[PDB]
Amino acid sequence: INAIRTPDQRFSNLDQYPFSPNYLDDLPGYPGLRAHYLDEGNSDAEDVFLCLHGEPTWSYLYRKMIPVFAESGARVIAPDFFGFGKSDKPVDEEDYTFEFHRNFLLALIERLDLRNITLVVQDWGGFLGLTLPMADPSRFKRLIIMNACLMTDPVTQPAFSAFVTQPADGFTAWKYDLVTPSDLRLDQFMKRWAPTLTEAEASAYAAPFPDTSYQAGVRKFPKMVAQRDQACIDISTEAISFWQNDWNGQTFMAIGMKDKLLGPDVMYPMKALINGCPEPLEIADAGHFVQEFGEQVAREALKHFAET
Repeated sequence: INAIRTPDQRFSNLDQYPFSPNYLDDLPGYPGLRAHYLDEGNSDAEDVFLCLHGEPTWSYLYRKMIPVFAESGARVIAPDFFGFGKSDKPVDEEDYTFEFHRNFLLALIERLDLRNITLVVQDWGGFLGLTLPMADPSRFKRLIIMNACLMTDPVTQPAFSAFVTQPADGFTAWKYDLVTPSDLRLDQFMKRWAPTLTEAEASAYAAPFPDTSYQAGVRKFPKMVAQRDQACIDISTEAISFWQNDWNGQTFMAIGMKDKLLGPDVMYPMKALINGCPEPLEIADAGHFVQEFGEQVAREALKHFAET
């Protein structure tokens, strides 16, 4: 597995990321690759919030949510996918697959022996994260879901495929923005798709990527939304049955109402598939990256769980 590592100095000037690095080595199926994860709050806590990022972000996306979860007395784990953040980065797009990313998550959960998990998901964090509990249901207790769905086939859930082609300024534009430029500047991309970001914050999304050779993982993600392999279809379809029939944990859903990708059109169908999912918190002004209203969401989720 040909991979490269982002030099440490890229992360020297980060804004509002005071969180210390932790690393995992020799995960099964990932020889030679080192993964970065945050591990915050009481290490001996009973509850763990497992926060999974998506495209084209990293654990930085959860910077506003982590302190809220930590202050409630829980442990918080926020891994960077291989190809992202401070994790090692395979150089060939062909190495990135649904299974590559999924099995990594499973290996990390097992290695850290995470239990009493509150799964917190958005975007690819959800497409992958939502398929984890069925593999080891006894480890998972709660779900916080922000703009996410399952990557099933278009016949099974047309809502989880339609967004790919309409509106033009939605996933079509998103994918175009990510896969076409020779010089992909994620600070500019993130300022576009998360317009509340300051330049300091936006710069943190470019930090992992000195140049295009570090971005194979970034390029591959949208191609996997557009073209879903058989493993992805199968696993995502199995997950539907889990959420509908097997899940009996507590759920909190938050929707970025202005999201052109995975807004109400996608999230209401998703709500219906999750047994016991309450009415969603509708954030009227939020877009795809619901986490930029992250403090609010984390605080409201905690209240909801404490209240029921």
